[PDB]
Amino acid sequence: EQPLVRLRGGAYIGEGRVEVLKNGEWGTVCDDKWDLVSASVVCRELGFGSAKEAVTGSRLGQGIGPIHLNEIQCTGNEKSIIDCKFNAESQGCNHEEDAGVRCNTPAMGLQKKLRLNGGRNPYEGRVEVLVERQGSLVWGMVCGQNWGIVEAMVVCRQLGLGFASNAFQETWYWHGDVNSNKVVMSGVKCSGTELSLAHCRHDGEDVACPQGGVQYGAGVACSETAPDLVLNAEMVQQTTYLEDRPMFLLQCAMEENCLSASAAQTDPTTGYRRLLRFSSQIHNNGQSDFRPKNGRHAWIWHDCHRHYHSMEVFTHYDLLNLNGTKVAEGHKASFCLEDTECEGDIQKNYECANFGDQGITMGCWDMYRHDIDCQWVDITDVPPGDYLFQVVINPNFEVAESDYSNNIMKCRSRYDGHRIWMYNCHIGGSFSEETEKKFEH
Ligand SMILES: *[C@@H]1O[C@H](CO)[C@@H](O)[C@H](O)[C@H]1NC(C)=O
Ligand SMILES: [Ca+2]
Ligand SMILES: [Zn+2]
Repeated sequence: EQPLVRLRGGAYIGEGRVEVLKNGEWGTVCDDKWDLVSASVVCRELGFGSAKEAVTGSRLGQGIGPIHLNEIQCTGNEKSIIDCKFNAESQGCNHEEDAGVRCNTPAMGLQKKLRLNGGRNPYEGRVEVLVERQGSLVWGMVCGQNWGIVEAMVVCRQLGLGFASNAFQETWYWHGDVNSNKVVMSGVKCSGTELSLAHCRHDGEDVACPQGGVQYGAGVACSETAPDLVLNAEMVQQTTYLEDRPMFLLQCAMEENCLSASAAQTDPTTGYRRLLRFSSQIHNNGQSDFRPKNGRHAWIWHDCHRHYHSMEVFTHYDLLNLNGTKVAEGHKASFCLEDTECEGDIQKNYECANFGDQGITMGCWDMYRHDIDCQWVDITDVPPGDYLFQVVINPNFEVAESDYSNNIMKCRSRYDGHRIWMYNCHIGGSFSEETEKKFEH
């Protein structure tokens, strides 16, 4: 069956921004006359107790797109928040008033088979797991090989410390209490939704770990907040065009690797690249600032843009066959991360200009306009046809977010050979499943 309401953002199951399925599109509810009784109608609909809290003002993060409901006024007797009386004009409403709930839910009371060990912070440590070894109950560690944010998220969730902020593959700097210095779990990969590290895929007590620095064990760092990046779909829709650019203006772009491979043999003096340009306006809609993983030492000067780029692979840009295999070669752009404009009265902070600190503030967005170099897919080699355009933000889960189900954007693309039409542009998971089907057929 298809649910008509869901929670996004927010760390604990049963907590988050209320979003509702209306006209095949998910969309938020404005917080005017948001009340506890209505809130607890969504808590009951999702099968938890009832609202501790009727959260207002997007405190658990913002949405983008349609604000569907407004001034909800449930009686308390409705089987679903889509039955309560509501005011359908949200015009005075924006996405700093997206409502949210904190439902009463059971806490699985205490954790005894998993712990964080070492470190001065309750919120971080090497992750250790209780096992049985030769009769004794001992604490061992987890293989660090391919230990990422997603697994880290499952640990922090299981331990009740909110989100993951970091994951570590090799930890040698953490002391703690006596262990066994022996890897005890390994090969762990989590989907993200698991309720305990052990419920992810892992090999069992046959714990193949490599021999190296990854044998010390994975650690996490957890936080009660996290950023949430979203691409602005309406805008790649409004800003898309073709340009065939003489090669003599793409000298910079060539060396910074912004062209597909055929460009090597394209005539500098006389040649084209056909460039599908567009604007990437990435919002930070989560609960804290988005920040690059590394400090200044790792940032790399972008010759074309003439500023430092703190994230070497911020996006995947691709044009795809309808089956899903790339028809273009696509690109892995790198990004200066700054606040170009903010919502409402929020104050711009991060700036790239003078080796400035980089990041995207809560409530702001970072816009890489269509005319800037590398905002394209090179399409010189691509024949006319019926394709899917896709943009993935933060594609390798390199920096922690409160939601990765929204980091993908797809448009249907009809290419004449002479012009292109981008339509049905949207954030994956913003449509109903049936409707998400009709967009590929
Ligand atoms: C679909 O992808 C497959 C790759 O297995 C490719 O062979 C085929 O040409 C694609 N279909 C079309 C018509 O683009
Ligand atoms: Ca996101
Ligand atoms: Zn840049």
